[PDB]
Amino acid sequence: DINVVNALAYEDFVKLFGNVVEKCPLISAAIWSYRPFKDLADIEARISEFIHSLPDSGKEGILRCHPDLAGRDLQSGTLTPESQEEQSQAGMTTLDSAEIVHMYRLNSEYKERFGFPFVICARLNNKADIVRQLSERLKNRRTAELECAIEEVKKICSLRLHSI
Amino acid sequence: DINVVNALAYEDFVKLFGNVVEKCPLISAAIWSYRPFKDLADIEARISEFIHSLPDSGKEGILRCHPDLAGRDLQSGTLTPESQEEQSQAGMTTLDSAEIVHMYRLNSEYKERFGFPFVICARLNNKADIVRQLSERLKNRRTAELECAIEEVKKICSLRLHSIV
Repeated sequence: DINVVNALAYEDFVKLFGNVVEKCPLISAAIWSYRPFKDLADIEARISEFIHSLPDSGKEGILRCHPDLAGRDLQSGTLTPESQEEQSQAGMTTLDSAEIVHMYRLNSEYKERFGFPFVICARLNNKADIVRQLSERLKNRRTAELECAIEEVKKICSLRLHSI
Repeated sequence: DINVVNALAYEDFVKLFGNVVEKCPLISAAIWSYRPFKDLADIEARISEFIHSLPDSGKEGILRCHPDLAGRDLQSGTLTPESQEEQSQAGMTTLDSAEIVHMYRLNSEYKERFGFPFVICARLNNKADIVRQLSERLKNRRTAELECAIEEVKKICSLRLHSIV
């Protein structure tokens, strides 16, 4: 109900919406300045607009706040609740020993090339399509890749918003 | 040693500096793109330029990431390590019931007016200093107070950076 959302104290808005962009409560906190919102689509558009206003370093910064697929945080149970549910849904918590080693190698190569983690909308992908995209995007130019990765962040945000 | 800092992977850079601006690891993560840093002043400068580049809503957002002095998070024991240390130095952890309620009322007034929390560099202020600032800053226009509060965020950041050092 957008009416209840529109009446929220910023403290409660930030609590509810503070992880729609992974570990970036600043973004959701910022857009509360634009209330009242017409609907959830309005919130979505405002978030997208905010992200796009950032310098490229800000965009790379958002990416760097994300955990690796199947990496150290998954393995040690220190993912955010949303990342945990997304990674598990995409097959990341039932990978076999060879599958884990492979994801480590791919992630390593990606972060070395681009200087930020591999981000994908896990809810919209399975194991196989994730491996495929990791390899494909590895071939991209930095400028094109940053755009690709931020689009994934926006898809994740949209799904998280609609889960609240 | 600025050379050790300059050689950090982004994951380690974000782990170490991710809370120099409260609950805003994005800021530390962004500035890593501008490495190598000439010195600590270069890091601070880059942080300041980044914040300065945000829309006003981004600046308000940063402020909204900060917890209230003597507020729910202090009482519940859920502050970040740096905030817990800072609020303790400023006398916020040894308040009596009257004082805790007084702080709640002052914060409620400020946040109602401005639409973000009252932020002050707690390491440079005592309990009485805080109450005085809480009352004087309440008089400010919103345009001016946002600028004032962001200046305090940068002071907090500077001290957080110096404590890592």
